[PDB]
Amino acid sequence: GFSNSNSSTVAIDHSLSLAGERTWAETMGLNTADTARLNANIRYVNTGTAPI
Amino acid sequence: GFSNSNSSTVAIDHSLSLAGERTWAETMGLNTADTARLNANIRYVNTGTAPI
Repeated sequence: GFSNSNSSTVAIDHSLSLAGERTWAETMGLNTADTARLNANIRYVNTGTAPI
Repeated sequence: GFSNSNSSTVAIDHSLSLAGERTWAETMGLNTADTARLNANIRYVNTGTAPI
């Protein structure tokens, strides 16, 4: 048997898409030369004999 | 044999997608003119004879 065939398919598509996104982000910047700041709590004591 | 034919396919799709993402990032900024800061620890010595 010898069979001959020829087809032609014509198509079309429509589409929707609803994309909802919630993004959480956190960042911690630092400078190695200026990491900390200081503060002293100090008093002055006179154990002498004359005031200054 | 002589066969004609004719088809028509009608289709529809619905879809969901749940995309969860965790992103890690790291950054190191630098300025070539201001790379380093200095600090000296020094003392003063008097080997002389009069005070100053």
